[PDB]
Amino acid sequence: MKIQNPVLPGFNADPSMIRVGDTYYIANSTFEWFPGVRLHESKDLVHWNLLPSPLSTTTLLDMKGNPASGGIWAPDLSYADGKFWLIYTDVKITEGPFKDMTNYLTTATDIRGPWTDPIAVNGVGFDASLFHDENGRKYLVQQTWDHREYHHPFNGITLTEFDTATMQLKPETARNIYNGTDVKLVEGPHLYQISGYYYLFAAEGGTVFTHQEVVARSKTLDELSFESEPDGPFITNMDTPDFYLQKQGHGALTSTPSGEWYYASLVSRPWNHTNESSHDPRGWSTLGRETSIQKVEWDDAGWPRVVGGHGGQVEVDAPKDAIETTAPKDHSQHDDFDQPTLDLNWNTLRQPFTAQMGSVGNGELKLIGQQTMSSNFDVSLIARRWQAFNFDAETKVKFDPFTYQQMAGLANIYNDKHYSWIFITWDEKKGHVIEVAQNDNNNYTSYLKDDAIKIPDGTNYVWFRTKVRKQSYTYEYSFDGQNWETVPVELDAAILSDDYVLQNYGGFFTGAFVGLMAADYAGYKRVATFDYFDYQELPD
Amino acid sequence: MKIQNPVLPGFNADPSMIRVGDTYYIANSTFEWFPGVRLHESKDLVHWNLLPSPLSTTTLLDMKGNPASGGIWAPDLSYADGKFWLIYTDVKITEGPFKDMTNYLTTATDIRGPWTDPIAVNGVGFDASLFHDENGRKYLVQQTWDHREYHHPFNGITLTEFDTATMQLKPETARNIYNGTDVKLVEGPHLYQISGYYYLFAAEGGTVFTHQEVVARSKTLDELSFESEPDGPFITNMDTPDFYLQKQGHGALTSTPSGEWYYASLVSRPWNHTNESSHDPRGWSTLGRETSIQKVEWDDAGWPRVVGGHGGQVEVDAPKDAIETTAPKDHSQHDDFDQPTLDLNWNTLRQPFTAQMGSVGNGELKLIGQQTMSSNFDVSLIARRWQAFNFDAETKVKFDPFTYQQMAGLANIYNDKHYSWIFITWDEKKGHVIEVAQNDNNNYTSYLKDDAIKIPDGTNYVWFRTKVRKQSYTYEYSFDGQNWETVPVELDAAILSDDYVLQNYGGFFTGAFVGLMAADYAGYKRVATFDYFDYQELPD
Amino acid sequence: MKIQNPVLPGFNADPSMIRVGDTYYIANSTFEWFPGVRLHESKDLVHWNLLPSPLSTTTLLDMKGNPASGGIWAPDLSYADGKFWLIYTDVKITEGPFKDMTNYLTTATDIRGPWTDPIAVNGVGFDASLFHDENGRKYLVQQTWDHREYHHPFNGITLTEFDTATMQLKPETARNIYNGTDVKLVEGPHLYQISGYYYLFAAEGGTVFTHQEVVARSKTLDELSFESEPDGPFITNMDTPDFYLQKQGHGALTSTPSGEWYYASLVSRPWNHTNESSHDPRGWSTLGRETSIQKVEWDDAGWPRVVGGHGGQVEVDAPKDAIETTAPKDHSQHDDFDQPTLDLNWNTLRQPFTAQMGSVGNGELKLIGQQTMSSNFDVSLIARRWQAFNFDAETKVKFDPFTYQQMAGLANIYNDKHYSWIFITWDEKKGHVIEVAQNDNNNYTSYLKDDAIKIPDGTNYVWFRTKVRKQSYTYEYSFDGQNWETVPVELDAAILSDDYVLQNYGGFFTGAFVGLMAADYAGYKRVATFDYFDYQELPD
Repeated sequence: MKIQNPVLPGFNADPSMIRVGDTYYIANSTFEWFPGVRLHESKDLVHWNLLPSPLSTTTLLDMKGNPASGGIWAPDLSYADGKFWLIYTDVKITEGPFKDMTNYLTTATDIRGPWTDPIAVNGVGFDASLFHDENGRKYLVQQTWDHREYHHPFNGITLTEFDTATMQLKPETARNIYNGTDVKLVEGPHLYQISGYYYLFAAEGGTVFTHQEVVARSKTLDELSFESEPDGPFITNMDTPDFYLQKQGHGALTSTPSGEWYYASLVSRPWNHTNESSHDPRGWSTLGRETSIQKVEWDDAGWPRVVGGHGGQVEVDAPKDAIETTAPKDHSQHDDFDQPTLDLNWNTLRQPFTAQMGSVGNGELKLIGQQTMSSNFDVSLIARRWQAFNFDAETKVKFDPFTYQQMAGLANIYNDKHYSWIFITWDEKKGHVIEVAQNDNNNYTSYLKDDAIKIPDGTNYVWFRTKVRKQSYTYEYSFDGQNWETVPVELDAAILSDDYVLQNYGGFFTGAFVGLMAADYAGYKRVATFDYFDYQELPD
Repeated sequence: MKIQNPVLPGFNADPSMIRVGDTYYIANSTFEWFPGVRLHESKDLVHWNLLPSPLSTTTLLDMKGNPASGGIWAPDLSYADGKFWLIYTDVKITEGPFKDMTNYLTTATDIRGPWTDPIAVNGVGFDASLFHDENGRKYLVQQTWDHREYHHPFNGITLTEFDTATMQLKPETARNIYNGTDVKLVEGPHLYQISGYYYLFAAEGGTVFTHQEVVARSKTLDELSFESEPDGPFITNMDTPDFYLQKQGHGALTSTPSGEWYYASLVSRPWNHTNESSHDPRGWSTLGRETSIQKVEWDDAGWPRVVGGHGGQVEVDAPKDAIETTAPKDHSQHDDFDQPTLDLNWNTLRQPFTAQMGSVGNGELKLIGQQTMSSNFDVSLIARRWQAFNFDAETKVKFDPFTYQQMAGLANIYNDKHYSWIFITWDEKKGHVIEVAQNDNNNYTSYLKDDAIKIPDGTNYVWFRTKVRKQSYTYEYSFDGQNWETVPVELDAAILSDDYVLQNYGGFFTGAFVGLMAADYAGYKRVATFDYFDYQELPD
Repeated sequence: MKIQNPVLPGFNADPSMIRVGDTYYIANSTFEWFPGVRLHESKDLVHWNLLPSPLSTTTLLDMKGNPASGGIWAPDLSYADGKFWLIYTDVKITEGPFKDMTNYLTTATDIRGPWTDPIAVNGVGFDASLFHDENGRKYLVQQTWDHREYHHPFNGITLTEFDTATMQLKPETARNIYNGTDVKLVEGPHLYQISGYYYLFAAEGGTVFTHQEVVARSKTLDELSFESEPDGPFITNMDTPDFYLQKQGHGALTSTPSGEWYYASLVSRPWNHTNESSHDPRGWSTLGRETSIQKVEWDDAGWPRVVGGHGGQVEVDAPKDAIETTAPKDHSQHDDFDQPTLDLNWNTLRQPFTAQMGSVGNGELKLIGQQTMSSNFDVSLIARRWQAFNFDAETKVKFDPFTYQQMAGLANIYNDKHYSWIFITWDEKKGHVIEVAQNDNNNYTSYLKDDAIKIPDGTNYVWFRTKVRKQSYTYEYSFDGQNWETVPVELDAAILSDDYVLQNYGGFFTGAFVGLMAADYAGYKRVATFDYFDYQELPD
């Protein structure tokens, strides 16, 4: 009976939410993480189950070499004409005057797939959304990039009509339907036909603490015909600096079977170090942009308003007609690698898990060492989101390196310039050793150096653990699985947060992950064998 | 009779030079420019002709998404066992603690191809070189990357033996043969068997003004057996700060049929702005790393020495047995696009010229607008090196944009963050206009803005010209090909120089190019038609 | 018999060297260190004694608030008309388009003083030098600052004539006598009348590794009449990157009684960390700019040349008529504070040692805690130069702090943003403790924090020691003077080097010092008592 926000914890950004009959679906952005577009299902809005990602082949999504926080930006899921339509955007540039992107369309009769070979739709801007008019016409509504430095870069909301026989746009039909408000950065447009009006929802202010969603309406789809909601915005936490939820905005409106109204929003829970002002910095989002759900009611003038005020609520009444959905009690994961395919919570960087990266099955994960976590190409790594502030993760691994260019173990990663791990490697004095390293915006630290821990001569497998405790984390190791030693360094979790990455890079749209990887930049394909992976969430 | 250095002007870096009978060949690094590996041929060392590049397919070279100054680093061309062997390196990371690279091998019975499908050899380090021992054994000798921040990053010269039946390395044979001198950054290793000794040539000091080449020798290929040449180095311009040639070092030794000896080196001719100290900065290399050739003699103790002293000479005596080679008088280019394939002097960024980029033939180049010059993906651009300090380039282009996201014209480019051009685009008030823009490390300037030049309603084609004058350059346009207007903006050529890019980016290994491109980041594939391209070199 | 360079080790920059009869004098720049202008005397050029500094009162020198590496730049000492003339410069701005300076004149009949109340001469530029023409006319010759960013900042060598009755300049006589060479940054001018010519010595290239001295001559003092020495420069180590001496240039020529010729130059001995290329960075000068002396001979065309070539020599033949001079064997210092005035080797920051800073005598130094080493105002600190690569320094101090804002101990300091120390302070949990801190360009580290060492309840005095070992240094403490504990942190000496400070600040002209200080930024004037100071130089 009670939605507890965030409902989708950890990296679950840019929710597109729809209802088909009694079933709700949310699609989230995935950026450089493969497979592309995360899908979840529910019948109550409270409990959610992970579905297979649509963009699961290189025919659907080719992101080798993509910059971090390029790839899949906000997706748009829709249902019309007896099928699912997915608009998705592959962004190739994350900084500077340009943001070159391609918007694609795929479809499916079943939410689990298979998905049709993608059609390229256009560029123009990101946050592309398929509007299905009740009269059978279809349109793309999107953000509009402007590279001209003497203008504002978000040049209104473009609406362009499809030829529905080919699903190619007719570019001559393009127009700006809405310029937004003085907060600018107008994006994330969605159109809805409600009570004889077209309602436009749009995100503004950028996806940090000044984020908001605004609402406009028009009787038509004419150029600059949309009028802004009075007493706006619809949702923001800009002016609620102490609230548990922050950065709400970009999202999607859905009805229930009974005619209630809900809004899924991206959201963050940024925390502070003990010595910081709570209001500067407002905090660090290690769990990145998650998804919340807010209830909506309509005021007497026909404008939608968030229940509990424009900041939303932590706890929200579930739909009256909610059908109870069974879901795991938390996001803990206990993987024996018993199955021939990866658990759905695992993701790879940019590319599918192929035989080149390794194999899973019969109780073992094998990763073939290729490029380091610093590469945008051919990284043999699997990882899953941080979905709690406190957790323990553990593995048991065997690796036989003969050079220092071979490394394998347990990692925490944000991107190619923000990661850490504890790993087995080789050194000239001791042979097989354990080291811990952190890459902090290419300031790279090896903690143990010459004092790397010697792996005793009888030792086959090494056990590794990371203990994440909100603001900080540690690595531990064991030669028997029972007696553990802590490596005496406390790592700052803020290094793996959106708010930290934003300081020196314009792509900061994911969240921290934990996982397993092997590297061999000697190019000799050294194999690491992992017997299990455990991720155990702890109370907050 | 007289070699005039640089013999290969403009971007012609990292020369690997061999002799087969009476013919000399030089292979140069190409980085992100496609096709990969530049080849030149001569029988006199004075005059050189361009041959087809070996790495001309995505089976041989796949660099989509590569960072600028990644891709093809120093290549190694060798002839043994009646065929050509090419070792080449695709570098995927240009900054930070790692430099993930793969070394590949292809072979050919004819220097013009075809080349065999590549074998992956290893990583370990760049500057990989195939040593063919007279006894039939074969080895890879290379630089050795060390990511450990508490060590020096260039960890000696690794030698590893091949299994010659499969041409796969036997990693257990790896050893460090040479640690270099205190100047460090030891790389560019080549081994030669001469007069009963193995001679090792290696580059040191990095490829900027502290570059040098050193020589070592051993009776064996044993671990750390190589002894440094006394009274070194072999070549450097570090300590000749006023000399016309700079940055000499990384290169290759060849004999002539009569037993003379020559050394090809990379080289630069960096210039100064008027107000700068000649010694700080030492200058700006718009023509990048070019190739020089120096004569070598052997001293009484059996050590090789450059004729004219360790700084080399501008003019060098050609081989006594030189066979005259005819070559074009300069590198001017007059292209009517009359042929169905591109002139060899044209390159693309990262990827082959496919139908997706456009077409050439019957007097026209068609470029299909795709991503901007800011992208590492799908850029419809062809360009050729700056090969003189002073030149005029000109084209005639037709383009019908309906949005400001469509741009086409005449460009000067170093990389995705360092380029300029004059182009046709569209604006809201005037329609078809001419603009000039410069991207200076993502500081992007539109020069004309609202004062972009209106293209008159009669106008089919627009003519564009760039005049490069060493330190600075301008753009001009014409609506009839006879009456020209100069855009009143003088651009700094130093923005397209290795030495400028080095200030904020660790990949700075190419050189300035001039060419033609079309962009359509609206994604509507707008086509630009170019009737010709002219590149006219002028005296220094 | 043998000058061993550097003859004046540690910070002894910008030597002005003259001879009066059989006695040589060198004056050196002192920047923010008080008293101003360092003076040394010798009769052999091999052994040197420190004399009292001229600028010993606030009437002569007022530097409170001066930026680090402002204050006293290159001085000029001359002897004519039976007295010493000192031109000195107080620089108030060290970065940006301006470098506002005032040049002053003081005189003395005795080198040890007293010195006359200073006359303000002009601004115009630094490196002002008094030229006494044989014909009785007198001139100021100087560098010429140009703030205009579209010009080169060093606008030739200005010569302006004095009215010798008032020793005020006649501005109308100003002209540029010499523009220098393409190396630019022309400064440090000195004029000499020799063999019917005016010879001009000038420094160029800036005071780092591209430093050089050039020589020009003219029959007149006419505008742009000076012609450059062929086959220059006169002195440089730019092109001797492995030589023990570096950065030679700015200096002064003197004759001996017998007609021999010597040149005193500033010089450095920059060292490398073990992992660095010897040529980039060329190294770290913890001992700053020291003084060397080179021998000069005249070629057949009447041009001066350094004996041993333009790089100079480490060891140089002393004058034939040299009179062996008694001097301390090294710069060790054993100070019991038995005297009522400070040993001459001690300096203060910016201001005289007044009763406000404390007192000395009867076996004790008392420092009254005022502002921290981070301040340009009222710092109770005395310090002496690092003058060897390896040394031990030690003190015994009593201090009774009641707040953490009170700190006193043994410091190593370069400037307000580059220092370290071990000190007594107070903390909330333990009371009197020992801490170590480093300020590294305002990245401030407290090493022990909560684990600061508790000072036992009976302890009156604490003993402190620093052991400097070229590239690195440590701190030790003792509660009895016999049993020592090392604080387990190795500090990088490069943080207190010119070459490090230059990376982020345009004033980098001094050198590392070691000394004693007390701070009380609670403003309660807490007094630290030091019983002795020992500085013991060790072999290289």
